[PDB]
Amino acid sequence: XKAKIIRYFYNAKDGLAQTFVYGGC
Amino acid sequence: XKARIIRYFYNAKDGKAQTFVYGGC
Ligand SMILES: *C(=O)CNC(=O)/C=N/OCC(=O)NCC(*)=O
Repeated sequence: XKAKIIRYFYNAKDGLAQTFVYGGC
Repeated sequence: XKARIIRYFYNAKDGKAQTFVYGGC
């Protein structure tokens, strides 16, 4: 692995989810 | 550096995902 770490705060509501990810495996 | 962040924005059909690209390093 995944050439992209993960950093979000979820947010379903119609299927939403602020996904602010940062580079990095 | 603290740049290069794949700032994503999982957005439901209500809109259309999103990503603010502006990494400098
Ligand atoms: C319209 O095209 C809706 N698009 C999406 O919902 C797509 N976003 O997916 C972003 C994703 O999978 N990011 C993975 C890394 O965190």
